Amino acid sequence: MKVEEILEKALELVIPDEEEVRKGREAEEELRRRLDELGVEYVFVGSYARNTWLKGSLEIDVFLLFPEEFSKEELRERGLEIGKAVLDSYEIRYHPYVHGVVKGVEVDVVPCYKLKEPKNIKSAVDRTPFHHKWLEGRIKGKENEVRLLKGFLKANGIYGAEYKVRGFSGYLCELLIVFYGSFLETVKNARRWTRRTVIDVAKGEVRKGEEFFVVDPVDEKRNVAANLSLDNLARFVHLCREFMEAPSLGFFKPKHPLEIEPERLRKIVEERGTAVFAVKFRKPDIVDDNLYPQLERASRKIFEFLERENFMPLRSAFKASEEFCYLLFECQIKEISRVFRRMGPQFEDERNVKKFLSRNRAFRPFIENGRWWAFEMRKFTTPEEGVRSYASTHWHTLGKNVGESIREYFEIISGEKLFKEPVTAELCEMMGVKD
RNA sequence: GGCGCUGCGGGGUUCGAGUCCCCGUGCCACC
Ligand SMILES: Nc1ncnc2c1ncn2[C@@H]1O[C@H](COP(=O)(O)CP(=O)(O)OP(=O)(O)O)[C@@H](O)[C@H]1O
Repeated sequence: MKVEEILEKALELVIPDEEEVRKGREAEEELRRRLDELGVEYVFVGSYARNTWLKGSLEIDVFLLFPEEFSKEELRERGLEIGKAVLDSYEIRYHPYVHGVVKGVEVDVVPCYKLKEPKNIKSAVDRTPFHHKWLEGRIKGKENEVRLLKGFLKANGIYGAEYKVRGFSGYLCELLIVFYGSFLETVKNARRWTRRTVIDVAKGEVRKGEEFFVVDPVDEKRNVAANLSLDNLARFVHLCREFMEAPSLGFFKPKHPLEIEPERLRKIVEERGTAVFAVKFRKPDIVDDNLYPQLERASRKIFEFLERENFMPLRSAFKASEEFCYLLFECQIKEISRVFRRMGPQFEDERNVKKFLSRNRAFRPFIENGRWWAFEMRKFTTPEEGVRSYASTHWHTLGKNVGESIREYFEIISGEKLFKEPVTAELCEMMGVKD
């Protein structure tokens, strides 16, 4: 249908209604009256300040501007005192900051330096006010275009730079809209993005570079898309193409996970002929920004072990539930032989040859292309037993918190027992199951 | 604090680690 009509109806799923605005407006006005009675310098930044927040994800952010005379730690806890005061519910989160609510509305209170211009950028937090200031006037009249882009990305699991997502940050979306002027223009052009595209908003041009790079108008040296993974960039370009090819309101609706019977899943695994198994361990008590990168690390390490040991892994995946974490793996080798070849020294190296042949072995060493070789015995013949051996000895390298939890307890789950665990969605995804 | 790319060292696997495995500036961090 008329693309213009799809986007008009898309505003509904994306723009917050009057009931949610006044909720926030009555929180904004009441938050200021409290901040003024104390007599502290503050500024309302963020997506709320620019009226670009997505429907459902309301959050009023306030930044406490302090003079740079009191440097170092001489202003951190001085802001925590003001936080709890104007807030109804204090609960510090981790550089510190205070999270809370004001008349039901979610709020953030953050301390940072006032600074001159964005040349004194040492602390990374001291950048948001400059970002806000750069966007405050340029985004005016395009708020809905920003909201459309966000909902589009949100509905396809690529909104937010947080490590659980590794997608497009809100700031990035606003810059993209300021650059192309609208959501529709962003999608049309994204179709021709490459892994080497450089979007320079301030200079108003597009170049070719070393990697995908969105120049921050505040700092030319920094990539606003720094944490946008290569695979999500790819997913987006493919999405934009699909959208223009055959527009649909569905691109703005979340996808329900693939519901599937454990028996069908077992029969699928049987047909693939692969080894499918999970590492299950207790979830560390840490925030998502720490957990997911560790889960990626543990996943990667084990996946590399599998390659080294010639179990030929296909893909990996991980899920975090309420109490446990799962590291999932699929491998082309269910079983490998006990014997393998170990490489001995060159034949003319008399000293080393003697040491190599001094070891006791079941079978005789042999010469091949000038070198000595010997048959020896693996310490495991299936990837499950391999990973069990590895997770026991190399727990330390599987992430700080993750690795420590694995050291205390883990278990390898495979077969039909695995299909009972809450990982069906992930197993379906990594195997590319469809229905 | 966690992860990532480098640099300098100490161990492990091995007949033999400049190389393989482990150990002692950037990103997300409310940027
Ligand atoms: N990765 C980043 N790079 C540069 N600036 C960022 C940034 N992340 C956040 N900011 C700044 O901090 C402000 C608020 O950050 P957040 O509240 O965490 C996301 P948001 O801008 O509120 O989007 P949202 O309300 O639609 O979810 C942003 O408006 C932006 O100015």
